[PDB]
Amino acid sequence: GGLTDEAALSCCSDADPSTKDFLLQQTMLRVKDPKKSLDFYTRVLGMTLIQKCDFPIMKFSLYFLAYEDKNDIPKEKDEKIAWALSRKATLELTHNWGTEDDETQSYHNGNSDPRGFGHIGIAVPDVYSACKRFEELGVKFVKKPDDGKMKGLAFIQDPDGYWIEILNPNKMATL
Amino acid sequence: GGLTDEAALSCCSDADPSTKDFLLQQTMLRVKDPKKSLDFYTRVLGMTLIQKCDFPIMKFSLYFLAYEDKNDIPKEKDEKIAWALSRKATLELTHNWGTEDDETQSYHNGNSDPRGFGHIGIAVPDVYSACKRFEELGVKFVKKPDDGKMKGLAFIQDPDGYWIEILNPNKMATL
Ligand SMILES: CS(=O)(=O)Nc1cc(NS(C)(=O)=O)cc(-c2cc(-c3ccccc3)cc(=O)n2O)c1
Ligand SMILES: CS(=O)(=O)Nc1cc(NS(C)(=O)=O)cc(-c2cc(-c3ccccc3)cc(=O)n2O)c1
Ligand SMILES: [Zn+2]
Ligand SMILES: [Zn+2]
Repeated sequence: GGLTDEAALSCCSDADPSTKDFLLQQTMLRVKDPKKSLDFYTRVLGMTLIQKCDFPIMKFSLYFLAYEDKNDIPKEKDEKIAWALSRKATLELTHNWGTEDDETQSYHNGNSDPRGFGHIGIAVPDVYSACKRFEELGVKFVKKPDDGKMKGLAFIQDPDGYWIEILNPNKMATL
Repeated sequence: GGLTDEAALSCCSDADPSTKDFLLQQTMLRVKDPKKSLDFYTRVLGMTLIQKCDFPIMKFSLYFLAYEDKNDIPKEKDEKIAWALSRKATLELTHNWGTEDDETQSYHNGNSDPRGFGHIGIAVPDVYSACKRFEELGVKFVKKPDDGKMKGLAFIQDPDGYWIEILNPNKMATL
């Protein structure tokens, strides 16, 4: 069975003062091809590339994507890193160099064995108009808004096959 | 081997106005034992349980954790879900009923084959003092701040073994 509301609450503690000012900053996903992923997250989902970091010795790049106004990106290099890495709710895309040329390589989306991570989710004003546009742009759907039991909730996928929930918090079905 | 800054920006499109109110709302992780996870995220990391959702027919519960003040959680039941699911940067923890009692069962953290998801990251005022507390609390580390390729950043793990990065944005430029 599931936990009762009371049982859940008994497992929770109040925020220790040392965790003052902690924020949830990033979620990292590995991406096979950064060209494809950048196009998807910026053109399809409307996110902005706020920081790109390269590490030539270690042969990887990090791309930080966020719902931020491109005009708020600082001009100076050091000021830019501090700003981008202090934004709430960023997506960190990791490019291990060479993966895009390896035909036998792909990443795993966590939705088949072995499972773990499931999805990121984007809150939108209207699930139907958002998905209508996704269809016109040829986006791959795991679940269209009105497919199955739960109406008004969708799952799409990115170029690596990671699932992205599309939800309207104002129009969630009753529990 | 990686993209140039210019090549990267050439794959970026400006955010479509139809996307202007979109926000990155949630990252979903499956959890074996919700009691242990709730303890970790609230007591260790200082998050707040902002919404619990139970689905008795589908035999799962969702736990939404965020860095929010519990006083901002609305009184009205329908107003609550709309508030909780419109917060940026939440963690959705999924309990599939029965996993806590099954010895053969565990989730996969994405950092060994097959890889995909990597981590969530928490921005903190002071990586070293946060980690000193984590050690005191018996937290399992993947990377202590002064270990590994880069100093000043840490990785810890949650009860399921999911990796959590601990970073101070204001010192990232100088690592
Ligand atoms: C719409 S569905 O039932 O066919 N699929 C679905 C699946 C999952 N996760 S799971 C059990 O790992 O597969 C969560 C949800 C889900 C429900 C809800 C939700 C919350 C409150 C009311 C109604 C739905 C929020 C949310 O973020 N997610 O991901 C939906
Ligand atoms: C510090 S370490 O090299 O020993 N570990 C480490 C590992 C990874 N991921 S990866 C390529 O999958 O192994 C990212 C980072 C990392 C660096 C940075 C970063 C950004 C700007 C300046 C310095 C570090 C940000 C970030 O979010 N992450 O995750 C650090
Ligand atoms: Zn990271
Ligand atoms: Zn979800």
